[PDB]
Amino acid sequence: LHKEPATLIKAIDGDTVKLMYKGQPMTFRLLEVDTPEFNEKYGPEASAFTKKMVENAKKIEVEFDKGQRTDKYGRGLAYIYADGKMVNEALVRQGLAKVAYVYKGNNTHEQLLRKAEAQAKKEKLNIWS
Ligand SMILES: Cc1cn([C@H]2C[C@H](OP(=O)(O)O)[C@@H](COP(=O)(O)O)O2)c(=O)[nH]c1=O
Ligand SMILES: [Ca+2]
Repeated sequence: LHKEPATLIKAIDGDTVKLMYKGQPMTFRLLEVDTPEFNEKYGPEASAFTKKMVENAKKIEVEFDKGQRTDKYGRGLAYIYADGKMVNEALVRQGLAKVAYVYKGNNTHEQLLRKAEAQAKKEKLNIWS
């Protein structure tokens, strides 16, 4: 897998972000994770977390997996990096997301993410409290 550039258009919530990719606006859905909806417990905290991480980033990158690049709603499916740190992984590590929606095409970072979850759960963080 490889990283490609993109620029923030707008934060949406824990696991969706509007980015410009190859000069086109596109809503991206984070691969292999699930945040609570804003209306749910830790939704606001997940939203604020991703928002801060994407707004403070100098360099946003997107990384497609080996499978489907678009979901049935037209959202881009990627791992999103903020100055070299994966947002997908950072949410899991803080207990603001669960590893989820792990489909066979698009599972290159599964183990990495599950490691981060196992340590969030260990530390009883947020969702795991
Ligand atoms: C993360 C991800 C979600 N989706 C779809 C499955 C879910 O379908 P349904 O809408 O039918 O429940 C939905 C979950 O995203 P949200 O958590 O953003 O709702 O998006 C994919 O198809 N591929 C993916 O990699
Ligand atoms: Ca969600």
